[PDB]
Amino acid sequence: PNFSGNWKIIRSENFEELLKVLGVNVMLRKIAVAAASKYAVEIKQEGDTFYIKVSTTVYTTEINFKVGEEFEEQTVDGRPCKSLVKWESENKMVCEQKLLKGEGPKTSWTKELTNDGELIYTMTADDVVCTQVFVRE
Repeated sequence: PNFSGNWKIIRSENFEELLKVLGVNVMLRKIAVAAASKYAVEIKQEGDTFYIKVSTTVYTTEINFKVGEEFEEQTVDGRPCKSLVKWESENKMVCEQKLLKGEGPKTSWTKELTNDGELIYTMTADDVVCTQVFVRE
């Protein structure tokens, strides 16, 4: 497959429940949900190498990685972590994360290209999975 493209969000589910696990107070959670409802994903994929830019109205971040090679990013709620992406099938990848300091919930994320042309992104913290769905722009 090829994940490359400009992706716009059409669904975002269980995001407040995720942020609750991470301690975020309710008012910041509501404002974060609103921000998540808007955001966009740009992917450039060359073989097993990915460049991913995620942006909302006032914030943007770039993620660079090669499948199977450890890299550093930040957890969903902002703490720096070591990450490692592996394929689970032709069109889906899974990222496991480990905190660089302290402890927290077990966090991870997945990205999947469906046969109907959707991009599905999930973020997990313990038992709580947030699911977001995108379509090409």
